[PDB]
Amino acid sequence: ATLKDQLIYNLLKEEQTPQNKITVVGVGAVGMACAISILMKDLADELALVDVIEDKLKGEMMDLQHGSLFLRTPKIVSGKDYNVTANSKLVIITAGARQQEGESRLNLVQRNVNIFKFIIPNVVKYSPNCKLLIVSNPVDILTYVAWKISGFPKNRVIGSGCNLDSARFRYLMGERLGVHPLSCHGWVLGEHGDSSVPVWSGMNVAGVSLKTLHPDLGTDKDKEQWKEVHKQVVESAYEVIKLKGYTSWAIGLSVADLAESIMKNLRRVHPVSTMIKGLYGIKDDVFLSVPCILGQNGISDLVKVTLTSEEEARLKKSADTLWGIQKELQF
Amino acid sequence: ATLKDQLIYNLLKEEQTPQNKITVVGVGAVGMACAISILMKDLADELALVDVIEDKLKGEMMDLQHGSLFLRTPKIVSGKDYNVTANSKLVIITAGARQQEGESRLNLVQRNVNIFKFIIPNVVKYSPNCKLLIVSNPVDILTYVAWKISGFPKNRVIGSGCNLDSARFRYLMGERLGVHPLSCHGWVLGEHGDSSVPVWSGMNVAGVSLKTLHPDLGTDKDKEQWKEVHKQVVESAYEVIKLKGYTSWAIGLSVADLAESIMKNLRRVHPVSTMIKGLYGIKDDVFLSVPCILGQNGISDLVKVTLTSEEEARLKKSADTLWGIQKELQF
Amino acid sequence: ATLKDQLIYNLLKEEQTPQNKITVVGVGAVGMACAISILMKDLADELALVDVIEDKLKGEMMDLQHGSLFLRTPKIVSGKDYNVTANSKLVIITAGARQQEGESRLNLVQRNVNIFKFIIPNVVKYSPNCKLLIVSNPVDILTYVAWKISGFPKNRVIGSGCNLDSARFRYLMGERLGVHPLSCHGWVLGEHGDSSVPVWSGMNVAGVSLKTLHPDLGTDKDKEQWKEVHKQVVESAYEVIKLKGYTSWAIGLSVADLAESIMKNLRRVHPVSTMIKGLYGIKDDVFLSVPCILGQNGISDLVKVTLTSEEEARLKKSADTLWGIQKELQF
Amino acid sequence: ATLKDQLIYNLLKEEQTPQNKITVVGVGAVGMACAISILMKDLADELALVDVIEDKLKGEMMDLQHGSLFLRTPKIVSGKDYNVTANSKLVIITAGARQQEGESRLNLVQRNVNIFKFIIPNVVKYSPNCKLLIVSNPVDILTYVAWKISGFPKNRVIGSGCNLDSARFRYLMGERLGVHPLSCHGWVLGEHGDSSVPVWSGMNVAGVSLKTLHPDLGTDKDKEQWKEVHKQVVESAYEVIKLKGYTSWAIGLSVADLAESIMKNLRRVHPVSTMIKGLYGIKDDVFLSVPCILGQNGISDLVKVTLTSEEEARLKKSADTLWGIQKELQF
Ligand SMILES: NC(=O)C1=CN([C@@H]2O[C@H](COP(=O)(O)OP(=O)(O)OC[C@H]3O[C@@H](n4cnc5c(N)ncnc54)[C@H](O)[C@@H]3O)[C@@H](O)[C@H]2O)C=CC1
Ligand SMILES: NC(=O)C1=CN([C@@H]2O[C@H](COP(=O)(O)OP(=O)(O)OC[C@H]3O[C@@H](n4cnc5c(N)ncnc54)[C@H](O)[C@@H]3O)[C@@H](O)[C@H]2O)C=CC1
Ligand SMILES: NC(=O)C1=CN([C@@H]2O[C@H](COP(=O)(O)OP(=O)(O)OC[C@H]3O[C@@H](n4cnc5c(N)ncnc54)[C@H](O)[C@@H]3O)[C@@H](O)[C@H]2O)C=CC1
Ligand SMILES: NC[C@H]1O[C@H](O[C@H]2[C@H](O)[C@@H](O[C@H]3O[C@H](CO)[C@@H](O)[C@H](N)[C@H]3O)[C@H](N)C[C@@H]2N)[C@H](O)[C@@H](O)[C@@H]1O
Ligand SMILES: O=C([O-])C(=O)[O-]
Ligand SMILES: O=C([O-])C(=O)[O-]
Ligand SMILES: O=C([O-])C(=O)[O-]
Ligand SMILES: O=C([O-])C(=O)[O-]
Repeated sequence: ATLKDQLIYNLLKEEQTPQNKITVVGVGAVGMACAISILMKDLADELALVDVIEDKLKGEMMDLQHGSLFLRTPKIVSGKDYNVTANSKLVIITAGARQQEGESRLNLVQRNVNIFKFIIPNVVKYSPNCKLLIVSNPVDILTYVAWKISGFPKNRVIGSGCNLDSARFRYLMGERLGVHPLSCHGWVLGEHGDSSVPVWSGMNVAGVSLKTLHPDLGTDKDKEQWKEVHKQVVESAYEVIKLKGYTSWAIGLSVADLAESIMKNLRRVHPVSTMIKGLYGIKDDVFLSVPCILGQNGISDLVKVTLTSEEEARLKKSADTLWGIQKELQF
Repeated sequence: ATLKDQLIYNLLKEEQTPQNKITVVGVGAVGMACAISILMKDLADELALVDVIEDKLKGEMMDLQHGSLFLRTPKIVSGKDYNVTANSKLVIITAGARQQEGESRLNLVQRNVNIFKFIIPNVVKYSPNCKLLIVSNPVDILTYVAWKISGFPKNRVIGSGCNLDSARFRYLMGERLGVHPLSCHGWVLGEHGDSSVPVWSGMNVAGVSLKTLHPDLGTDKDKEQWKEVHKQVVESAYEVIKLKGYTSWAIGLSVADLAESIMKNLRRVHPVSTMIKGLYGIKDDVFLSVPCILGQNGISDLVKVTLTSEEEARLKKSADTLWGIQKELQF
Repeated sequence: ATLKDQLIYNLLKEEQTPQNKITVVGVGAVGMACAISILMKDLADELALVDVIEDKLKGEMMDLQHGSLFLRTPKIVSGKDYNVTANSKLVIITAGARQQEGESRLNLVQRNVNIFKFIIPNVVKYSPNCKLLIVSNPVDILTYVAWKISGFPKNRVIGSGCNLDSARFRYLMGERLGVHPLSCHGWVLGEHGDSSVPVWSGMNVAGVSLKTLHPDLGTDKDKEQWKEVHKQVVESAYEVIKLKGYTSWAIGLSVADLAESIMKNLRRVHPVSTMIKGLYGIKDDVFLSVPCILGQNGISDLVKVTLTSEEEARLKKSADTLWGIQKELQF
Repeated sequence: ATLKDQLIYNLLKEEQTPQNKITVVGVGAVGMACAISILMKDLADELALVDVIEDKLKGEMMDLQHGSLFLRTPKIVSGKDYNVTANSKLVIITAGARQQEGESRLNLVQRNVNIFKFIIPNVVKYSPNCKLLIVSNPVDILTYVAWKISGFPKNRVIGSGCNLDSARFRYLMGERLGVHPLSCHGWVLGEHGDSSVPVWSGMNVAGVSLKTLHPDLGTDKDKEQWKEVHKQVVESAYEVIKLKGYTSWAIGLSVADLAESIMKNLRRVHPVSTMIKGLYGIKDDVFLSVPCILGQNGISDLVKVTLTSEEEARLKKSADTLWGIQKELQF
């Protein structure tokens, strides 16, 4: 008999449907950072990777598998064919178009739409019950696009949104105050990147509102120029890109944190991009970041942050601009 | 008063006295895989990064800092100047050229010896009591080089060695038997390279020797071709490099594994590059992998594996190859 | 409008079942050590507790719940009624009388069988697909009883068995060798109790056979008296009982280690109580520890350990001692 | 000659002085819950236990040691003599009388002062540079006593304080709001006991002030009776004590949480017992919980909370009750 049969007496065969499966789509730097972060937090019992680039895909799989001894995720698989993603609880999309010399925000989004029209139906075919976490940029528009193509109810389509923006805000807040980011509390909401909104009113340490100690916080009337902290959040991605080519590590950690809440049904509150029609005067099918309760069903609830009229008008303006673009798309 | 002063009453102005500081030298694929692995395993209270490409360096540091919210490593610093590395307990050298598709690690040696002549004096200046963990290829030769340039005693100069080769081996064993790598035991010793030695006599599950069950194990007349598993270990780096252009994740996890044992004083046994003059008839200052006890003072002890005379010969043959290259180097 | 209404907007009313639910029956010393160990290892999304002592049950539940902020298991419940236990993946049984100073574990059979006749049918009614993990003593006999009462197939009824004895053995081996127990390999099989069998032939560090180095190992005229190491393993519970009254922490951790393999489908090998009819000359339905591959379907496979004729005779003796007790049961 | 020497070739004899040693004094329910929580969080490379009852102490030590295989804390030691405590970074004092069912923690003062008169000088003799973490009740008063007796600067004498009371408060908040405690922020300050102070004005989810949404929050006329939540917090220990005899798991986890900030130098904010003379109108050497930044040097800073004058008067009353007792004590 074979060595294996001499060593091992089998009791039964027949596998079970995978219980805690995560899929990552796109094995570029962002996707791989999400993968390694997920593996190191033991969030999945199986991890599938999918991309069109067959060699890199396989290479990344192999390199992760070679580290199996040091992990507690016993099945890692990959393939260009989406059958490898079947029965995933959570599917993380990082795939997208790359920008060139110019050219047009509309053009850029349209090329992602085209890429999504292939990816999204493939994902829903094999994991009809999954939650979709959209990480690709521009994330708020692309969460809309994934929602539209999947036909998934809004609770199961989530955009990473201002999750990383807020964690960046808390880091920079921590640097200034000499306090770990965990104990610095602060929310950046609305549209990811340029037009995000720093909610100065919720900024606190140990429940002490920075705005109470310092009423002019964040305005042009404060000597400490905390507005600069929000600018840095907006600008920090551009600087990292300029310096190393791209962002990856912070997005990976940020995403694993969302995955943790989802996979473990924690019901923690995260700033993620969600369909906000009917909130803040918004009447269009648009996704923006507000604080959401994350769990086994995706977004079960959201928190209604009291915004000033200025803050509401910023979110409304963002919604208008996003809808302006989405209205012109074809799928 | 500044907002910070209104919020926070200072009791003491502390010092910058890190207790468990790790420095990673070189922030390419391998360096950053080592860094994220370390960060996600809470092995350090301070992470220092060093490189000669300053924009890359700053960008990688910033990207890690933006994830501080999701970490428990409160200080992450970097710089081209080695003063940021001061008082490191562990310094991990990942700097230098890497093998391209189809290229031997031994072909990297002149390029990387030059960069070790720059790096090593600068690390010893600012962390004279650190342990050196050498990752750059050819890792065995460069462990000797680091040992020689540093003037450190041999216990504090450790090459990542065959910790990875043995991990890969156990993964492949695992795939063949349907058993998790944790419960598959087997050792690859010698060069981290083409002349590595698979110790067939030591391979086991639950302490039952595979060689005893299957006397033709790893031989030519092996119908099951277990020699192909070791071949696959040998070829694994090249296969991953052919597919994705480099290896990173598996070595990142191997290095973290080694770091864990050192920083937590675990006294686990790892196959790491060490000075083996006096064993197996070797009488030159050759470094290569044999199982070592790893802890707070680096390698405290060597395990003496019972090798066959063929295995012992392989190891000697490998030793003489490495000494052939090292003898011509000057410092 | 309630505070909750004003603060939170609800999308999803329904609540899907818990995906990774564990139940611990018996909230005495062992039950709670299992509980805390499992909670700190993030192995469950829901933890259910059962006991016949209502006060103590509720008190223990509340004490854990108060620590929720520091855990990642969002639902902790209890009741004397087994409806709280429904849809459990894993049900760990720790209820029953414990041996006092000097008392054999086997002296507990009549008392703990009678308790099992009430507990097991209730567990099965509410979690028909669960894996049963038996900890109550005598654990080997009670696993047999749990198998017979439940009507479950043998793969899904596991006794904690010699996972603990083996951990103790490796600790003691470690203390003697100056090596972490992780790197010391030695197996103790058969009864979790006085007739346990140390497999000397399999003891190793880095795959090097201690027995081969030391032919007297485990013999009476061994100058180093290694039989004393196995003696200490046999005696360990008795010593701990006489010092603090009972054992809890170590079994807590051993149980969590088993639950980890089961809940995460790791396919690691553990010596656990299982039906070994048909090996080592055993013709009856004896349960005792042999190495088993442990995963999502419980015990999927047994490792056939190659015992010396003395080792096998001791193991056969162990099976005879156990069947002698089993043989006269009523349920 | 020995098996050990045939197996292992030694390089170094020198060793000793762990980097991250923690001592727990008192191995009753609280001490051992701290111990297991600390071990499972890998906060220490050595753990020392002390108690006056020698058999109990050895039994608890041995039980933990038997689980060594499952932990990454390679040295666990105990003794009645404080020499085993030498060189601790952190010493946790749990030894003392515990309150009976109908009993104030403040009724324990004389008994536990007596105990600290013996314990503290012995602790400081062997670890003059440790941080003291006081858990024994009444924790605030005994933190003052520890500070007085030891001669340590106030930054290095820390009471577990309201870290637990706040966790309970957040758990109960989470239950009412359908949200994980991590995302529910509310602070209970002052005495770890009956005069604790709920900071209604700082309570929030995602930076949204609950008091502004619901102005009667915390008042008598509140239709939702939120004041009942703080009543539950005050009564929680007595309720748990009535049900199971004592509290252990939540304080263990809370203490582990404090230990993690200290040992890893995180500079997170925690409500812990410290000397609050000079603030909130308090002019005496009272120790009470306020939010403090915890790190490598203990309490490096404290956060001044902008209490409402109603909230401030309650804290002042807590200060007055505690001073009434403090001022009578004999050294
Ligand atoms: N021991 C092992 O098993 C493995 C070793 N390696 C080796 O690790 C090394 C690095 O590989 P990668 O990170 O993929 O290469 P990489 O090109 O991505 O990064 C190398 C880094 O070293 C830096 N560097 C060069 N000279 C330097 C100096 N004087 N001081 C500081 N930094 C300097 C470069 O600027 C670059 O950032 C290679 O030699 C590779 O073969 C890679 C995988 C596994
Ligand atoms: N397999 C192993 O290695 C180990 C086994 N043990 C065994 O574990 C068992 C438990 O020991 P401890 O927790 O120390 O005892 P304990 O007396 O502290 O707790 C046992 C609990 O089981 C409960 N119980 C009794 N009848 C019950 C029923 N019909 N349904 C539900 N709960 C019931 C009791 O109310 C009690 O709370 C004993 O048989 C002991 O000998 C203990 C240590 C290690
Ligand atoms: N701060 C907090 O939130 C909490 C505080 N506690 C308090 O912690 C203390 C311990 O409670 P348990 O552990 O439940 O009590 P316990 O009775 O289980 O343990 C007390 C231990 O202290 C030891 N001890 C007594 N005098 C000693 C001395 N002179 N030297 C060394 N050891 C000595 C005893 O031998 C005993 O093992 C009590 O004061 C209790 O009220 C308890 C829960 C929470
Ligand atoms: N035939 C199958 C399908 O294959 C592609 O799907 C892939 C995307 O193309 C990838 O993204 C690409 O975008 C760049 C634009 O510059 C390209 O150059 C480059 N090759 C890629 O990186 C993305 N990461 C993964 C995704 N699975 C097409 O989109 C799709 O229409 C077509 O039906
Ligand atoms: O979206 C991004 O790439 C980012 O913010 O890092
Ligand atoms: O050294 C290498 O490149 C490897 O083995 O991954
Ligand atoms: O069975 C027991 O009590 C033990 O071994 O701890
Ligand atoms: O102090 C106590 O006993 C408590 O609150 O658990």
